[PDB]
Amino acid sequence: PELPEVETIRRTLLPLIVGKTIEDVRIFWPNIIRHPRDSEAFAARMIGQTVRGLERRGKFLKFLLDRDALISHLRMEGRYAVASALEPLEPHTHVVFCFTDGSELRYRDVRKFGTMHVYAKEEADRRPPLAELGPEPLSPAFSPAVLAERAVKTKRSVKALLLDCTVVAGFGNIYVDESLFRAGILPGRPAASLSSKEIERLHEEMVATIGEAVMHLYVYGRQGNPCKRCGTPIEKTVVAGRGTHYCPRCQR
DNA sequence: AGGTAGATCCGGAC
DNA sequence: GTCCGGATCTACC
Ligand SMILES: [Zn+2]
Repeated sequence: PELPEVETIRRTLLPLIVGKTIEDVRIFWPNIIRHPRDSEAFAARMIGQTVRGLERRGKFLKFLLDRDALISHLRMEGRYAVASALEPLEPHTHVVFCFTDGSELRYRDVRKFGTMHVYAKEEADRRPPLAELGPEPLSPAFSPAVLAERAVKTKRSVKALLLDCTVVAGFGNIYVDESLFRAGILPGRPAASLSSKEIERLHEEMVATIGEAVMHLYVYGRQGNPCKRCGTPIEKTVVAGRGTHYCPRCQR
């Protein structure tokens, strides 16, 4: 899921688990657990804590418990659900948190790409995976100025810059391509080649694009179809190592 | 010193 | 087999 969906999960999941106390933690794919490295220590420390809140930073969900924070990333296909311990488990369930009330928070992920880190709360923001996370795209801390500073100092493409989690938090591939199209900027453009007028326009389109979503598509996945604004066929290439879509006529 | 590219994980799809 | 992907983490200057 992308940032908008993660924000929806955060909002909808909180009420389904707030106030429940963990009685057991079962792990069926140890590799999801990144800290503590030992999945048995991860399970043991969570036992007995009550869920007090659920926040989001970028695409990471931060579960707040009594003493610890559990930081989770669903990557492309992870998903959470709350259900009864009496019912059979859905396929690909790799981590289950069993609550004292007989309900469970289940983590499912066909690809097994997601990650979980648990740290004492006061420490989570200073450790991986949250440590060097950049500003939320919809916050005043993400400004044209901040984008300009980062763009000027690198030799990488504008796309590579926007995908960098230390530049802006959790702005995905789809939003990068749609934002560049709305701003009229080619994805393969060196970040340092953007003018301040372009940087400002890029910043505004990033905010409206992700803002509209959190609250169809022009180019993402529309390879070979006509551009919705000019009819020119949308092209797809590899930029910054990822599938990249753009209109050759409208983006410069 | 520290940017930055390359490697990495995993299992559907084509 | 091959491709693909977020955010590390490793290694090359
Ligand atoms: Zn166009």
